[PDB]
Amino acid sequence: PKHVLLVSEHWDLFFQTKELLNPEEYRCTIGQQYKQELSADLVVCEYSLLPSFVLVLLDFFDEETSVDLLDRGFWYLIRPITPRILKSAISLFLSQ
Amino acid sequence: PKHVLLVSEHWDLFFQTKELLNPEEYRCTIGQQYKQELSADLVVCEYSLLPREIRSPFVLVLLDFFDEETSVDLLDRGFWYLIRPITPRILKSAISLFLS
Ligand code: NA
Ligand code: NA
Repeated sequence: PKHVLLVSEHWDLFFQTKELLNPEEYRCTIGQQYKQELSADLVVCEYSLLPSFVLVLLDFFDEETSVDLLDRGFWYLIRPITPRILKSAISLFLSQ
Repeated sequence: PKHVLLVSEHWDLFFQTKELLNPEEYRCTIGQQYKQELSADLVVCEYSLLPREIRSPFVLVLLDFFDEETSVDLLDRGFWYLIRPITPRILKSAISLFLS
């Protein structure tokens, strides 16, 4: 099982997403801070909490923010997001 | 070099993006309709020009608006997307992200 670390202040979205992922293919850890101490195949992380592969969650679009994330090698999703969207992005990313 | 196919009815964004790409690393083609015909490393396609029946088996789809079902549908078909607003800098960095 691929290891997925999900970092955010709030956890509803992430709990629901975890319930949606196949438990034989993905194992989730949830945090309120990006602990670079934890090994993970993919980190999903709120932008405000950003210090492996990382998918960044943004509240709003901003060109310079977006350009910098992509140059650093991070894909991003801009709100609004749903558990189904986040589950599908995690699957797509890990399978690719 | 990598091959990027660009499918759109409004070519200005794409024109400006090619100008920013290093021509020794990337060769571009731009069209108004989606051709499975061409082999490319990455396809950037406007959603309105994306055939409904296709999926993969890189494709980046460009959306005007957010719609949840549409976003879930694209990701399940194996396509990443970008919602507007979009700029040439954003497009260039995305292309490089995928192909690096
Ligand atoms: Na499921
Ligand atoms: Na699960």
